[PDB]
Amino acid sequence: VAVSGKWYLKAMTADQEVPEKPDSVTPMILKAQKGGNLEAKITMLTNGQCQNITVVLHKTSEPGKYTAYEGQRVVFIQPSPVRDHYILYSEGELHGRQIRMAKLLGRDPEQSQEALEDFREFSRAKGLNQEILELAQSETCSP
Amino acid sequence: VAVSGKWYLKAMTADQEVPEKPDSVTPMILKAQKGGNLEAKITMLTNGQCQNITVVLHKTSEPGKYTAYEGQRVVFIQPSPVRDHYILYSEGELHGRQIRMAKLLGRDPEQSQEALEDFREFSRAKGLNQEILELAQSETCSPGGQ
Amino acid sequence: VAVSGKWYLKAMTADQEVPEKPDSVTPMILKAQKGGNLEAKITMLTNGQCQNITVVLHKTSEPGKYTAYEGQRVVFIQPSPVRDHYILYSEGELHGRQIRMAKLLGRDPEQSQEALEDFREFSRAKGLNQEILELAQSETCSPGGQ
Repeated sequence: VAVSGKWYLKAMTADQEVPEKPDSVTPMILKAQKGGNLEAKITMLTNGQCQNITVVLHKTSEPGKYTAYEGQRVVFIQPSPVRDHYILYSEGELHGRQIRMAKLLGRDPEQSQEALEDFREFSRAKGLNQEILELAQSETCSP
Repeated sequence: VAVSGKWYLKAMTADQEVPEKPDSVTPMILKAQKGGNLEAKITMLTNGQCQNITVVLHKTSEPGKYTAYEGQRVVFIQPSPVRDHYILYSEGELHGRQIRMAKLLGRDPEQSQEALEDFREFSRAKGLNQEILELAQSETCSPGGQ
Repeated sequence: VAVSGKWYLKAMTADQEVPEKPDSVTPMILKAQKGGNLEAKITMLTNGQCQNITVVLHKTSEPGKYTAYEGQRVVFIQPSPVRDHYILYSEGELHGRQIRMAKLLGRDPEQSQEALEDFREFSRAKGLNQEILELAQSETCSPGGQ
């Protein structure tokens, strides 16, 4: 598993308004599990509160394709042309609503203009035309 | 050395009041060199601008004892009782002035109450009896408009 | 000519403490003149005041070597190994003092870590071991109370 380890969630976009937008994010850890599954852990600062999220990504028979939220969501993990970056694209149900999302992951926290421009091209091609939000980063989350 | 690698500068105090009042700091990198020397690199955000500092720490014959600034300053690298923390203590010339400083380093950015309480005792004992500054942390420093 | 046009002064270092350190800078314009000379125009914000500088760089017979400040300074202009960046290194008199400086120029205002790391190697090799200041960028400069 190459996608294993420490990642920075640097940018996100979607097909719908996301009012669930964080104020800061901790690094994302993807832990490789039995049977090719991935456990994603991240902490988000939303409304003064540090919310710790854990999402298990269930491996399918298609490489790079995962399910989550008990099948209500399909997540595609694709490499960026730009080094040290990966793109998540997801479809299906989140919090009752049905939303398509893209997330830009990087090994490094440093902003990459090149990775962002590529993330824009990818996203707008998939018909995600909302704003691209580049997320504030913090190694820890403080109320 | 054990001290090699990535550190968070989590707290600092001094004998004077330092004009170096950062708004955030990047991690401190101590890079091992030929002959047991250390290159200390850190970046500080001050008023929209990034101060990229590099200090070569010249190994002496005394473990934990280093010089810097052409012998004009002495730096003691001392382990904390508390796990994954170190204390830097320094005496001599910095930017022309005489100043003594203590800095608390940790492998993790999470503040440790135990490490901080010990760093307070260390500081008060050494006559670095000003306020202890806990620094804002950022993995990067970017100037305004860059 | 290669150096002509719009630059961002992104980083600066020196061999002496520069107390006259800028808080913000406008872009540097290098205009090519008759006979291979260069007119450098920049505005710097220093303690609420705008320094509108025009420096004529007088071409010599040595490629990349210029004099300026009515002969009080010699300026070496080299490309950076890193793309879309240039390095100025200068020796001589500034504000009634002897001081050696390096300046990192870029076509883009966005930080390049590669250009900065290279600028450090270049500077430390010329014995400029002070902090590398990465400058805040502004299209305009306005004095306090204007």
